[PDB]
Amino acid sequence: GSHMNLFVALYDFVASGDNTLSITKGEKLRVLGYNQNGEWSEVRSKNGQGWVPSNYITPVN
Repeated sequence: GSHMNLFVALYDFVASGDNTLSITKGEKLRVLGYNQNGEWSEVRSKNGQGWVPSNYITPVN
């Protein structure tokens, strides 16, 4: 991606395809970028790369 911000998962999200990424509350993330309306975020966690809903994550200060 482009930006260095740390993000963290606010809620558990379970994937439903091989392009979505399961995340658990409190998990550290990097945001690579966004989908066409910003409502999905492409992220990396320790467990891999894939898409998660944007409202399930938040930047950390």
